[PDB]
Amino acid sequence: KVFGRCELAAAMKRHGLDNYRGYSLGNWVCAAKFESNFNTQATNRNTDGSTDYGILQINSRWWCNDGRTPGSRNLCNIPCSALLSSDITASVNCAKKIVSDGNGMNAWVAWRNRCKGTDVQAWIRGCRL
Ligand SMILES: [Cl-]
Ligand SMILES: [Cl-]
Ligand SMILES: [Cl-]
Repeated sequence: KVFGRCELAAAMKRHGLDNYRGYSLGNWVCAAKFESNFNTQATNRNTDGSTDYGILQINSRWWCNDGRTPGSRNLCNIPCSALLSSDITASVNCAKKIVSDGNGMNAWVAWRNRCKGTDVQAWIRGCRL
């Protein structure tokens, strides 16, 4: 599924991400835009042999099992395929574990480089929330 900006903001709000660990909804929408272009089916292979999955590009070395990442920790206890669903529940539940892990949203390279310290409220401007 390719989400619209306001559609995704509404879905993320219903799943409890607005101000989760102090990160306003715009931070999450900005992260999804630059990680996946709002596409739930996005995948990207890394040099270390791990793969990033879904709307928030969650990595197979630590967070999900894809059966081809040796030494996989599978901390969200989910097959990586579950993160590619039109239903973002699995991605949101796993993201809540990641953002609690100590480094907050710096875990997402695209958030640190393209969202952090910008006017992230712009990402939810015009939306009925
Ligand atoms: Cl915001
Ligand atoms: Cl959803
Ligand atoms: Cl933090």
